[PDB]
Amino acid sequence: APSPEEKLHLITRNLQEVLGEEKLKEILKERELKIYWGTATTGKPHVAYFVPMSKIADFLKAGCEVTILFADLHAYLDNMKAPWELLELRVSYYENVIKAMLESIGVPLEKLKFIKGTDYQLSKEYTLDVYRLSSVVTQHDSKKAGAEVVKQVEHPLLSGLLYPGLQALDEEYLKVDAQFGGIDQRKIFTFAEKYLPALGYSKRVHLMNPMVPGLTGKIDLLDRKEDVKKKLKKAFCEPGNVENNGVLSFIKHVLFPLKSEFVILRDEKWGGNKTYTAYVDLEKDFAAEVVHPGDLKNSVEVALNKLLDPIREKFNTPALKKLASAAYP
Amino acid sequence: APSPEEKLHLITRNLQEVLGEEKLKEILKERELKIYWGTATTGKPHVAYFVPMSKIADFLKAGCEVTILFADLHAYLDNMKAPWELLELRVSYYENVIKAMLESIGVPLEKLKFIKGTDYQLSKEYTLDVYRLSSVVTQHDSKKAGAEVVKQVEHPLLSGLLYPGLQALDEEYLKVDAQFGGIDQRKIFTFAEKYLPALGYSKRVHLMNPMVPGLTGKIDLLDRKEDVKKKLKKAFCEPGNVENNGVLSFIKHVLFPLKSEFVILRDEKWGGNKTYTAYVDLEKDFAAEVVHPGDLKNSVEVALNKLLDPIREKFNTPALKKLASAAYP
Ligand SMILES: N[C@@H](Cc1ccc(O)cc1)C(=O)O
Ligand SMILES: N[C@@H](Cc1ccc(O)cc1)C(=O)O
Ligand SMILES: [K+]
Ligand SMILES: [K+]
Ligand SMILES: [K+]
Ligand SMILES: [K+]
Repeated sequence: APSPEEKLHLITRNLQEVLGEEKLKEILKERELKIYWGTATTGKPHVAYFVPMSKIADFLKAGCEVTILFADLHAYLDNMKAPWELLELRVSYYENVIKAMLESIGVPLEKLKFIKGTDYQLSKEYTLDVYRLSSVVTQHDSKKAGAEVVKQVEHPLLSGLLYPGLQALDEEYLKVDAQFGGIDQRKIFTFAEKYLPALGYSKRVHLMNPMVPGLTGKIDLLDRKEDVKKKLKKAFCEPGNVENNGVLSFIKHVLFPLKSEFVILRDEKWGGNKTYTAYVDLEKDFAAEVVHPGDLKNSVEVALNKLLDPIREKFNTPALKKLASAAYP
Repeated sequence: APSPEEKLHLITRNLQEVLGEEKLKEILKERELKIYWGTATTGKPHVAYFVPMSKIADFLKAGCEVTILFADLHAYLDNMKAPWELLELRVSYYENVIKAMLESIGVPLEKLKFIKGTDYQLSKEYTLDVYRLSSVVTQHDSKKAGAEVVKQVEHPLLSGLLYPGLQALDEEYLKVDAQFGGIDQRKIFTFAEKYLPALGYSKRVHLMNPMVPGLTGKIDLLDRKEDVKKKLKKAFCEPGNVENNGVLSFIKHVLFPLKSEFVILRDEKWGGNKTYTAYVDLEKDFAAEVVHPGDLKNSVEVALNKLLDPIREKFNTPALKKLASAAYP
């Protein structure tokens, strides 16, 4: 209530790939899994963040101890997306917006830990492990590890090479069993599995989501009803096409796991509303062309405005506007 | 007593190159120069260390505030010449041996500051400047800067790229006006002159010695009379050749600045002893072949045993043997 097998299924459902199944099952047989997710405090979170937030939700339902890392320094090291004062402001926008998302999807916040990188990444023992790690890692391996993650520019900065080793050490200093992120990470993840043990630390389990296409190709978490509508009307959803369909993906990765069902809103003329209890059923009806793109979008629009409603409320304070504007000028 | 002009001459004599003459003279017009020298606590110091020690001696005679940096972390980052426990032991061998050298040449120790890198290089603000610097420096520039200094290996380690930026930041954290080292450094020095100002810190004066050939091509600071003799008898000193002559170089860079003269020990049959008050005079007599290699070596041998005598005494304790043996097993 839940058994280790129900835990495993909740944690790993919808992932593209699990590294470390063997240790993962060892742990779940005995105790709760410790896991984190990291986000560099970079650009404004948009509705696509509900994809990783839905997995965090599943981790909590499974009994996991979840940490969220606001990787402020990593934002700095990644070709200075975020500068030195103006990192701290984005940290608070990210903390606020992320907690409102999770509240909105009904995730208990109370056993979720939020930490920011500069709470621990400038400490002496951490900094010492960074040098230690620098003495066994090649520029080659460090460069290879960040290829998909750090912005690739004409003359690579030294910070870009540091970035992967810090993300690996994060696993140890957050004292987790596992890290969850997108499949893009994978080379950083495999990097951490190889080098952490050279520092005498255990390799971690790694859980990778697919790169899920976006709803519009961005819809902002604070956008008005009216802009959600207009952004959706532009959204690309081809009749009968179940590949490369950001609308269907949003349903699969966010709306189904939320209530374990999805309601298509459809006029009586075409069958009336239908409630699907599994994604594969909706997909089949869409391929068969008995769910129209316009009905699919409207069913997502309704459900998405339900998600965004609280968030827009909370952030309808003048301090939060100050924060938003200050954070992104 | 000394004027700024006598100061400048003492500080810059025998150098191959001065960067920053303009600021250097500005400072000496008003106050004492702050300067350091750094040595990675790597292999056992040998008699060739008297070359940089003679310049440190001149810096003190000039009124300079001199810092000596025992760069323990740099020893680690430089392809792990020195490991983690066994760094600290070498630091104390280096501190002991260096102070005995300076005592031996009559340098007052009392206004010389000794510091080791790990006293300050793991601190938070230092570590933050390391990331800061990493965000403006390219792998390319950092790699280019260490080419002559860090051991170049088949697959370069990330630590090798860090090494130059740390040596630059050292200038700021030691609060010096200037750094003295060998000409090999030069690319690290020019690196520091370019990037320190991008962190909002001033560029420093840089003072570079030539790469002086060695006495035997090593003579250890603790070698017995008898091994100094045998090592010298092998030493290469071609008749009439004043280039590439480690014996003459040792005289020019160590023995002349020590007493401002040098005594050639020579039998009456060939003129008897002669006292030279300038290097250029000795050089001329050697080119002319009226100072023989065997007399040149014996004159150096005598003077060198005078240098090493105290040092061998001091280190004739069982703790110091313990230290030596422990440091180099
Ligand atoms: N690399 C992650 C962010 C992150 C940073 C540090 C970590 O420890 C973990 C994750 C991303 O691209 O989104
Ligand atoms: N690079 C110097 C050692 C050193 C290290 C750090 C410094 O800040 C200065 C000097 C050498 O090759 O001998
Ligand atoms: K981000
Ligand atoms: K990013
Ligand atoms: K050295
Ligand atoms: K060395």
